[PDB]
Amino acid sequence: ASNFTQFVLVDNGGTGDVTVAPSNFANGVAEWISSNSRSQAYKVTCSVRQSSAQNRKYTIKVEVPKVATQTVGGVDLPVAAWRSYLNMELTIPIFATNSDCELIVKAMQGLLKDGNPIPSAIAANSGIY
Amino acid sequence: ASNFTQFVLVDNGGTGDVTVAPSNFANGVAEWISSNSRSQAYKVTCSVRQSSAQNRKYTIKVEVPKVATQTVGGVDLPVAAWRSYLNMELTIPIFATNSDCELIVKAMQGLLKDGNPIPSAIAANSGIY
Amino acid sequence: ASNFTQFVLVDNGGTGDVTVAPSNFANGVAEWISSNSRSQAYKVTCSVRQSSAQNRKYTIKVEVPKVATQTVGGVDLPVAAWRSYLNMELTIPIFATNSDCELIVKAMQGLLKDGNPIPSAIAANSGIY
Amino acid sequence: ASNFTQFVLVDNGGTGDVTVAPSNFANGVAEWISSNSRSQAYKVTCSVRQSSAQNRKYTIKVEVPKVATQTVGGVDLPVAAWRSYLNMELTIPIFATNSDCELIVKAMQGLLKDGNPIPSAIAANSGIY
Amino acid sequence: ASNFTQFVLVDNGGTGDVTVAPSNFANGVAEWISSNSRSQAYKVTCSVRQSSAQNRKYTIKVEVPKVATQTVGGVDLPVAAWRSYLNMELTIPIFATNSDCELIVKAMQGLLKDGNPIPSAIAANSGIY
Amino acid sequence: ASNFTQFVLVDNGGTGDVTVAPSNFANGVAEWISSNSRSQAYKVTCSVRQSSAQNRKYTIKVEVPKVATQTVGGVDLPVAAWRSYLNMELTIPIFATNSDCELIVKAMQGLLKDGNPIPSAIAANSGIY
Repeated sequence: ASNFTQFVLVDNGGTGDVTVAPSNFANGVAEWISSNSRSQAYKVTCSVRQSSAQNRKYTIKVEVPKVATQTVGGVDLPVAAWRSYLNMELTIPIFATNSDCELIVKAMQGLLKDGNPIPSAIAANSGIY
Repeated sequence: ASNFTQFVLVDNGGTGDVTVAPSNFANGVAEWISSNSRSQAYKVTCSVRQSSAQNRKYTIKVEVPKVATQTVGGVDLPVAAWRSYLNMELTIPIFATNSDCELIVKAMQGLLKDGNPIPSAIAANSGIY
Repeated sequence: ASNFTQFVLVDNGGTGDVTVAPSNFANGVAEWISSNSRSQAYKVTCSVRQSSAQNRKYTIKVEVPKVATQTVGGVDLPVAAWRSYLNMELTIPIFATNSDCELIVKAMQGLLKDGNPIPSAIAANSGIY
Repeated sequence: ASNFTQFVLVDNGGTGDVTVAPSNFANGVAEWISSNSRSQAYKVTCSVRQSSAQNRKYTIKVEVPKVATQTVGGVDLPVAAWRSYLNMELTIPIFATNSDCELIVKAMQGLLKDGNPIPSAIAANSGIY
Repeated sequence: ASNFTQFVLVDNGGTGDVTVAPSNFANGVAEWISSNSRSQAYKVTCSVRQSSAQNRKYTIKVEVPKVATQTVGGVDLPVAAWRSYLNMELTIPIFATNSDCELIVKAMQGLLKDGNPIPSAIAANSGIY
Repeated sequence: ASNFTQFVLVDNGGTGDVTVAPSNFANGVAEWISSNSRSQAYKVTCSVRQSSAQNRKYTIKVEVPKVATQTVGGVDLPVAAWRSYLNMELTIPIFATNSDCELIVKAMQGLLKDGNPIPSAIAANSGIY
């Protein structure tokens, strides 16, 4: 293998896709970034480490720019009003086989599949009701 | 409408699907658990709070258990050998429109799509390289 | 360019080869881990550091597990019955040219070459006689 | 039978091979030294000992000299400008069968095989990148 | 893609070119050294850190040695008579787009182009006047 | 000689070039500036001094304006969001001949030549990977 490659982060159906490409590997922390100024880029980072004697932890972070009314290539302030931050921590016990980890991945994709509660709530600026 | 519905967390193609259902909303934390004993159940929780004056934060948690039957005091009990924990926090500025939020959702699903770097690493007990 | 990649740790003639893959590179310590359960994985680490004004020192470590299944109270867990620990330190003065370093590597390979005293002693649970 | 014999430490394709020969086996430490001036000789030592109730430990050491002539006051002396020191410790539990030990040896050979990360880093005065 | 590649640091027109190659990435500092002993090698290092909340800073260092052979204790050692040190720090705001950054790069190469004031002064052990 | 002259800092191929011209010589510190308001100008400064008993030091500074979305001749705030700062310190031992200094200059131009790692990283808003 060699998983450190470019990938489509946002699939808008071929036209208007957001591709994210490797941009840093300092300290074993893989970073991917879209082709934008760093204040307006989609950014993804990932790293793994043995957190305890019994667990391994994947720390995955994603930053997504607020696009509506954005001044392309401009200076939009405050920065915090223009970005969303995702923080994922996946703790997997050292006994988990590859099959177990495949299942963990499916659970994650199931959680976020279109039509399911969590993603529809987020997309509608809502909570659960 | 009411987005608090049951959904399939793990899609094993119709046979052996792990489906999770609404089970509690006490204290503003929406919960879903699989049809198992509380000791062996998959669990998903989700809550939203206005963290800052200009941010909203979603806290989502998923527990994937490794089921087993344990003999305690000469008696067999349905138990979980171990559990994997997904912990995600998503901070979204209040200025994000619905279209801005759909972008976040798409980024999250693109991140975990089969074949992309991150899910490939996780499924192989590997880091990114 | 990159030497922090996947490689074959144990050549079993193409089938049953133990491949070790990059997992983490935190604090100057490169780590490789074989696939499947981290509990039963082979492990290799390497770090280089200037030990003195005139010497650089490599610290390489390898762990070879004895795969086994632990059964406690009816619960099975993939574990390593035990592990052999290889720990090596190589000091090389800063005056060493690339040619000197190639010779050093050859000495290490020759030391462990099949048929020679040391590897044959180890392979037979023996000392020198 | 005897494994305390002469062997080729550095294979230079038949010509200019560094051969190391038995020199002393006092106090459980087998020592091999290359020919000519002891001051410019390669050195290899090996000793095995029961480190704990369940482990045996091998201590192997190699010295690779950088041959040179020292000239002080008009007097020439064959010396080693400097030496690289390889020092390795291998712990193997007493439960290891011969097959387990053969695997351990293969892991060491694979670790240092030409082309793999570690040997290529050393040979190029480099670390991992 | 992977931008961590070897490059020619000093272009002496094909004959006597000083080419520098990737040699370490420990601690997030990318390093490149020439094919020499560590004591006589050209060295280039580069690291990026998000210095402020709105800036990113590149720290680049180059070491150009003046090679010599020194007699220490009657023995000849490859050494560096002296070294020249280039030390550059580049602070770029996060609002800079890729086209903004290309401007910085062009300015840096224009600054050092043959015939321009600065490189002329340096090459003549002169100041600007 | 008399190196204090106008020069092309940014070569955009004849059309759209940024020429920088002498603008100050207070304290022997040569300053060059483009034809813009000082908040939007490209600025270069250079000075030399004997830093220690054994070294001379050239301190070179370059400021580059963020151009994308810039309000020509306007007031863009904060100033720090609209400028990049380069700081170069070149330490050259007093033994360096003109030839040595020519080599030091080549090393600098080689470091920044198009296609080489450092400049491509900067231009792509990236680190090394």
